[PDB]
Amino acid sequence: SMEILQVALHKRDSGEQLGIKLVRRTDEPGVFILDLLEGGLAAQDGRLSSNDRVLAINGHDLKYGTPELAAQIIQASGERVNLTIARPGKPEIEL
Repeated sequence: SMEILQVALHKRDSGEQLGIKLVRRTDEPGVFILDLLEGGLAAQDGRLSSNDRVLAINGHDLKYGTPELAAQIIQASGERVNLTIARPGKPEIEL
């Protein structure tokens, strides 16, 4: 199963970073969160997580996107950055 959620972050100036490390994978399409940077906007917000898939930013489709396309969108954004995410899998497993 997967959870779909929306997260809105607000830049205090046009050059502020979100504090996210985005990666591609060779074995599946998409853009994924690897980790959040210490003290950044995303970490402060507390909703985004490692292994989340970024489906869209501000209505711009990223399903088959790249980290560089995400960077372009974010760097050119307005103050509000809305991310639509997919979060797969079980959070706890006994094995």
